[PDB]
Amino acid sequence: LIAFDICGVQPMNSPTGQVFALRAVYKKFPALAASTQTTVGDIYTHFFQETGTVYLQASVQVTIDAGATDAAKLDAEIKKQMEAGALVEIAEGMATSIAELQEGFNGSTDNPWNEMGFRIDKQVIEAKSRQLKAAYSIELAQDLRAVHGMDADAELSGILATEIMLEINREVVDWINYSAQVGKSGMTLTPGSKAGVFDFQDPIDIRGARWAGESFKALLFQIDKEAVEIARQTGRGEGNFIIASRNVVNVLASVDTGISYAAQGLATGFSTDTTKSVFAGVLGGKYRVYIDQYAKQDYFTVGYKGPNEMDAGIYYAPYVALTPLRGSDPKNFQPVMGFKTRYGIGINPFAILNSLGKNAYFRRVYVKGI
Amino acid sequence: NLIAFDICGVQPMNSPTGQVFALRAVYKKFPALAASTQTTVGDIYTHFFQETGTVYLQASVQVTIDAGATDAAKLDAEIKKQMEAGALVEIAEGMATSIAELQEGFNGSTDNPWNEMGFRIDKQVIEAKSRQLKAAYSIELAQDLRAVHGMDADAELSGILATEIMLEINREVVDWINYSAQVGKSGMTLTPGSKAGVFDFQDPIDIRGARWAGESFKALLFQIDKEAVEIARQTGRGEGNFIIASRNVVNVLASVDTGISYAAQGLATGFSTDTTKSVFAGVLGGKYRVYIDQYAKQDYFTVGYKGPNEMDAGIYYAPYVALTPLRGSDPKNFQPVMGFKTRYGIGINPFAILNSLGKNAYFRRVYVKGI
Repeated sequence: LIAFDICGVQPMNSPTGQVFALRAVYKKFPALAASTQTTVGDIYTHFFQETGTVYLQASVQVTIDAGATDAAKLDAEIKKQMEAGALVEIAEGMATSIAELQEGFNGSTDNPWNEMGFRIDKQVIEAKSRQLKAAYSIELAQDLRAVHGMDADAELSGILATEIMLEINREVVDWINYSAQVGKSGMTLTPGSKAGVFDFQDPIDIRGARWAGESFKALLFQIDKEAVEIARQTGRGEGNFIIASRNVVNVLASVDTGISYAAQGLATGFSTDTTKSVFAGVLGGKYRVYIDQYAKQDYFTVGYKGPNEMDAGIYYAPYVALTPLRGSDPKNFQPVMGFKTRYGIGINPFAILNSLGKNAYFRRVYVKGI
Repeated sequence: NLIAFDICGVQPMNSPTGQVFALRAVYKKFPALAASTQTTVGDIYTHFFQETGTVYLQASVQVTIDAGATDAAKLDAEIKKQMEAGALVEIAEGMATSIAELQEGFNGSTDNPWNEMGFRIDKQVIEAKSRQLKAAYSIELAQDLRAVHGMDADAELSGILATEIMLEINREVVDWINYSAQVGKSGMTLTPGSKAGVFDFQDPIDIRGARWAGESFKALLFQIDKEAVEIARQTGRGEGNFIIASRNVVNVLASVDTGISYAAQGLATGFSTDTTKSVFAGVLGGKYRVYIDQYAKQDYFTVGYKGPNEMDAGIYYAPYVALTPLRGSDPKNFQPVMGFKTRYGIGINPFAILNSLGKNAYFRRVYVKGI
């Protein structure tokens, strides 16, 4: 079992070797002053002695205290007008409004041809190798067969094949968790937050929640915030998948009823086939979530994946897989079995040191409080 | 119409990116001679002279070196006399080897001294780096070339341009060779009165005291052989097999050894029937296959090595695309264009373009003055 679902693949038929990615290309509101008669719909700039500026839109036509020659007095009158609803604040949202007006209003046909906002680019990839050995005793192999009719080395080989596939999935996750930007940061901070960590015991992070029930839902809400930031930065859309620790997955599986599948048929039949190398399911109808079997502490990462082979932000491009390796160790001539694979990986360039903490397709958050 | 890379490895691409291989090589207390030492024939002693450090001296004569010479100056004097007499002979690295083998051989053991083939053998990744040209021509000529000469116009321009792009890529290869080539007439290939990297025909040292051009030209060849040797030594693959050189240098080389180059006498007799000057001139001394750098910028030659294996060149070019056409016109004046694009990728034996500049052991470049 593999999990190369949340990466592009673009498989290789030669190392070195390349992948492609659809990389994106990447106004003086008049000052408000004493005596100013604001005009409804107009916007003024006002710097408060404490906290600095906001842009204030008039809803009410009003003269802002002509006697307010003292900035402290002017701030007081303005605050009164704000309280009265006469003056309303927005910051960048108004900067956008004025920019649009100025450019449209005084615009011209000229030749403002813009490129579509996409660079579209590629990287070179080596089909980096990975390999494991079985390293096993003769007596064991003799006994597995002699004692229960087992296939001995064949089974050890199957375990080993599973392990190498797991390591590759683990590698992909490690790179995601390397390159992902740290989430619950910047655009995704709650003002009272701890920047990068979601603490299920912290009243800000849990939005005033009570017990695990509501605290758990609050995490999913942070996940949506991460998905939004991803969408914005990549220019491609909301995060489509989540990679998370077992603690987190169990938390997320406590919500969205049966979405994270327990493989309940498995439990019912007493562990008939555990297949623990797959995605649990889709949270919110939005995020396919995968379990990081090797999570080191406790965390989750939200990421985006489009339909295009070139729209993942991370690529895995297999060249060689499960090539059997066999022989013996002459020191005692004990059996050797093993598997080799070669694939190569890559990322949206985002300019590995240009991906470290920079990969716009992903946002990583540390988890505390479960 | 020729690649002029018949002296290099190709390993052509089936996709850009794209790769090449190269057969990169992997890369004793002589007892001090002292006053009273009774030497024994064939034995080797270490001696530090007051002047110019040390020498290693082998006895040819079983002689005591002045037991009263407690003064290093006296010891040196006796030694010099014994050397003049032929009793003591100086060799340096040539001795280090004999002591090492005697000691190591005699005291060796079956153990596990399995030595490696002296080769690393490795690969490089190459993008199908592109180059391109346009005809940049006018319609009024196309109209009259047809009306006046009965010429196919664009067709000839296409042939010219195709020729130019091929010549330009061949030029690029030569530039990379020269870029990466080590400086010749340097280190192992210098004489005491030498100038480090340049052969000057007006310099008595470079021409080894030659009488007129005949001997001077041969002196250039002698420097070429020395370069071929240093290449052989450093690559571990053998003497340089070819030469790339400027028009002046080639004409000089072709002035000795009678028939190294083709004079293209058929061509000349027929009054330039088809010059095709994109081909190797011939073989210098029967040893080095030599090509003319028709674009040489200073005046020079480069000696280089190439084995039969494409992985044994020191430089690689993997043609992916060649002569892909361009066609259109520029509305600013509506004048037409025709053109070509190529894609290929190049490589250099790793030698660890950062590890290529002035480091490529397969090649040695020497500038030539005074021709």
